[PDB]
Amino acid sequence: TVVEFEELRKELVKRDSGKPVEKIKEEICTKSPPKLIKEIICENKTYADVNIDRSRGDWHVILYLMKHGVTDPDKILELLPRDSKAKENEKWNTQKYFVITLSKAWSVVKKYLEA
DNA sequence: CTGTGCTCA
Repeated sequence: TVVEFEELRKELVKRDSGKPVEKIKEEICTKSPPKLIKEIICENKTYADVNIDRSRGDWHVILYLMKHGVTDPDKILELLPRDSKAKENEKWNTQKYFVITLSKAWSVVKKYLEA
């Protein structure tokens, strides 16, 4: 388990553009992104304004941000979402969930790059 | 130290 996590850690750092997420957010918001991505990231609203499940709200945007052809764990955390389960800081569950979203999202994105 | 999934069924 932990050995395979370190191998994916080097695969995720390889996919990093080296740029801060605040620039990637503008490169996506200027391209009229999908309705869910546009109203949550490209607008001042949040998951509370669309009443979407917080578990899915994080997962839907993490899939699309990584599908942009670039990935890095720090992008998801520096996006500073207001209702994400990765930032509740109430317990260690936020750290275990943060690895789950990046692990499963990259499995799908890598499958779409390896074709 | 303790869960959390995809678009389109």
